[PDB]
Amino acid sequence: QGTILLDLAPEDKEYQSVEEEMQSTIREHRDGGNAGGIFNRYNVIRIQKVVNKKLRERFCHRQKEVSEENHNHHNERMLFHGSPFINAIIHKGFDERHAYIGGMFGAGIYFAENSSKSNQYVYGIGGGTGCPTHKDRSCYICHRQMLFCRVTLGKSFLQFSTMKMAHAPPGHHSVIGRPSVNGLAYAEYVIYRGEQAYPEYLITYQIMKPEH
Ligand SMILES: CC1(C)OC(=O)N(c2ccc(-c3cnc(N)c(-c4ncccn4)c3)cc2)[C@H]1c1ccccc1
Ligand SMILES: [Zn+2]
Repeated sequence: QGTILLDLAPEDKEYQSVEEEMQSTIREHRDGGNAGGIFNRYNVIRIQKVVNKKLRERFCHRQKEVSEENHNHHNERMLFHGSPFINAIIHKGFDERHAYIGGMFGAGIYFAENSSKSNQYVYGIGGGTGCPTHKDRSCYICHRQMLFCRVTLGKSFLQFSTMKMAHAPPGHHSVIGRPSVNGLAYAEYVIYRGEQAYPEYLITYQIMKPEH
């Protein structure tokens, strides 16, 4: 009972595959690097597979209900997630009860294909006040954490804005906020049921300073 974190050896193919997806999904943001920091590569310090029997079962049960409703298509995808609550998530699983309508966000759990997008949220909306110790959004000292999870999207509802939503629209199971020239630059993937995502990998890392 409870979660078991298993370290992967950097020689393991799985490890290598998770780190390349993360390093290669780094993009520039019209941020000036304000939110997530200035860098063009990560120092992956650790990758652990999150093993939890109960969470895997809740996940598989919900995936069945979604397939039934989506013509036997659960439409699963591997996506990143960044937030100050990773440690609670890896233990109790994703919980929609901690999501609220506010700002540009609705009351759901947001995910991203670009790890640099998830990095912007590791310390809070807009990066918050940065790391706890140095209150620096571009801190190269403190260790950050993000999750590469399995996400059951089922039938997604394509929109431009994700604020104002409490649940997926009728007949749907997830919402996708898409690129608008006066809105998002990258797609946002939202679920309103924590059981629709399984935190497969726990990534410990740091952003590295641009080399001179
Ligand atoms: C914008 C937002 C909706 O995007 C997310 O993905 N958020 C989010 C909110 C809440 C959780 C969450 C999901 N499962 C949990 N188990 C816990 C959690 N458990 C115990 C104590 C504190 N948090 C929190 C995960 C993500 C929200 C978020 C809010 C603030 C900062 C970063 C992200
Ligand atoms: Zn720091």
